[PDB]
Amino acid sequence: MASMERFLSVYDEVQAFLLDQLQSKYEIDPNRARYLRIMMDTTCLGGKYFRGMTVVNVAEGFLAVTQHDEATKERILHDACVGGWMIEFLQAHYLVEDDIMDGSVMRRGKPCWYRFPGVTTQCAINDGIILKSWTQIMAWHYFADRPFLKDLLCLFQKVDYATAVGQMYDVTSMCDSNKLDPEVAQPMTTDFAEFTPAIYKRIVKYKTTFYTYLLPLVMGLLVSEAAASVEMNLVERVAHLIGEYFQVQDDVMDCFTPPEQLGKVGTDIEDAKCSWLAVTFLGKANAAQVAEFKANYGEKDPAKVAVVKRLYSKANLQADFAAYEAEVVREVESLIEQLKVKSPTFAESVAVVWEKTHKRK
Amino acid sequence: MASMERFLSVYDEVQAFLLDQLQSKYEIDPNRARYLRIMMDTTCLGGKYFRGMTVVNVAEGFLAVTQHDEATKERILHDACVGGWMIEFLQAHYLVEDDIMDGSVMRRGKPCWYRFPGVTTQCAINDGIILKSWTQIMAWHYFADRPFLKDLLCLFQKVDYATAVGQMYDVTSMCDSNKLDPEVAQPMTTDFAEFTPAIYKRIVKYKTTFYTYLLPLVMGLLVSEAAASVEMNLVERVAHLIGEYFQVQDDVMDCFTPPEQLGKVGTDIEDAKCSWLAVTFLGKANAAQVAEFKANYGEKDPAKVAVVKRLYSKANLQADFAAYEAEVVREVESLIEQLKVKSPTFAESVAVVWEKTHKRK
Repeated sequence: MASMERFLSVYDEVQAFLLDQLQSKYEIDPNRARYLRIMMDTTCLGGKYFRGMTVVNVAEGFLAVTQHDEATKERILHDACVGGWMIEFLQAHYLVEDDIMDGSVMRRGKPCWYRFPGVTTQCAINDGIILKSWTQIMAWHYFADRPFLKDLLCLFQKVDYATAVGQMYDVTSMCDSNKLDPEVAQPMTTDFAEFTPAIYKRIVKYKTTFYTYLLPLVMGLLVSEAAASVEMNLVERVAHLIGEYFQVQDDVMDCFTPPEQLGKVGTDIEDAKCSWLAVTFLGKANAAQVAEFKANYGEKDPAKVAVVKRLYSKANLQADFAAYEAEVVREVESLIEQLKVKSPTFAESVAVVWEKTHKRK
Repeated sequence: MASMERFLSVYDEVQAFLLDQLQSKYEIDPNRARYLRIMMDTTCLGGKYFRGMTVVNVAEGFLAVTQHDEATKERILHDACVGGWMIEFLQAHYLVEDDIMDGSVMRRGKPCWYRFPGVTTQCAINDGIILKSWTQIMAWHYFADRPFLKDLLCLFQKVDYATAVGQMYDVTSMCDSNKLDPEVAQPMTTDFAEFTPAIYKRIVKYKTTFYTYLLPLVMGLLVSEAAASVEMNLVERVAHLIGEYFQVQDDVMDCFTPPEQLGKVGTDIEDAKCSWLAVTFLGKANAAQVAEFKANYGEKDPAKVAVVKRLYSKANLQADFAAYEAEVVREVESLIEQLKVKSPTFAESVAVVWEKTHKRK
């Protein structure tokens, strides 16, 4: 079967396993099982599955050049699909909780989960907790007998933690660090001195690149029993580089992509986020432009938001993005060439991951 | 050293390890490290530590009757303390998130963490996520070389999941199950048909007894390498029985203990909770009393709350609690006697756990 068709078929298996176990072992009633089935579908389905499919594609790459019985090929592909769904459910956890934390309105053209009438924040926070718990149930059940169980659970934990630390970096990025204090309401920065490329890169590395690129690539290696055959330092470097580019694209779209295509109204300017646009603007602005940015950034007022978008457009940030992109292309191609020394098959899988990232909306 | 003094000394070690690792590996700055140190202290410290100390006390029981080098005794006690803090941090996670979900105001005589001025819900949800992530960092770091690492992580996962499922049961306990639907705002039950002893027992079993009694008892066995020497079915039965009694006490206190001693204003009546008081009242009320309960339960109106408390007091629920308590005493003593067949030392540790539970405020 097609890779995507296999991946979706495994979702139905995993869902049935989880819901059946709730019935047979957790005394759940049919109505609460239905609620959790709808929660799972609403929070986990409807994206592109590019993180989960990366696991599948990495595993497929090794299958083509490794001797295995057919039953083993089937096992490895099934494991890759389960591992991919672990990552999709982890993402679902962070989207549910982040939408609540940020007071977001829409996601993927539908209301955020907590805004469903029969959900509310009281249930949704716990639903997000359940989503991540399900990732561990998946691993312990499907990978019980597997040699990679330990390495996989350890990796998953370290990526989850990095991601939570990254979320802290992200939601506090508009405060001055020396003013951060649980006892004192956090004021927005006035000098924007911490809107720098290095600080931006730190925020992005932790908040998205570990779970969006490092985890799928390494999980693909683990379920293929192929990790020792690659230079892990290169995998890390290329995952963090591609992941940063992915987030830069997302930052630009938040500001300039029509809500109909974005699936939501972007509010990064109102929210005073340390976006690639803001950092890059401050890296080329003159004094008057900096002063105007400061007078308008981080406020809900639509007229102030429009002033910021006008500053961005007059600053020709398309040129900086093209320069950024060209440099990422250079560096990603270089890392792919290095991966070929030990792992020509894995290097090609990374080249496919990059092409998919580069060529996306 | 005293058991409690050892336990508290290990907190300072674990905290230093976690914060140092954030600095050396996660690029954290001193101000965000300070924020997380204060978060850890505020959310994890200040209780009685009875869950974490159960691990220590179970381990101490086996040390007294098992041959070990001194360095091994020290290792086992240190492991018991780390394991106990895993449970305390897990509880801290659920209290942070539950206080947000429930819109709680106070906890332990201080504002709930999310209500600190420099925290807010946007940070607090993620802080609670970090708290549980720290439990896994603890285990993978301190128990890296240990034979019980796998069993311990597996147990912890299954207890965490059970607890999240229990929270779902708890916060939906005032809905009619057949009306539960993400698309429809959930109305409060009018017939209270699901306020039964069996349904109450299910809610309580999952929402608190796994992490409050099962996890500390079994973790004590695991770090002592003593689990195979007990009948696990009895451990489960006694953990769920003592844990239910613990929660019944908490339900009664929510209604009748002065806020100054409770550390908060209890709102179970306003929140329409399936409390032991409500279930037991409905198990002895006449028709007129049931009708009055229905007309007043689950509403913020202080006059309606006072009507419910008056119905409870006129129903002489002290007599039902004394009868409940007497029956728990019978059953707990019976299970302790059964535990003596294989595990006289562990049975005594359970007897101490029970005495502490029974004799508490």
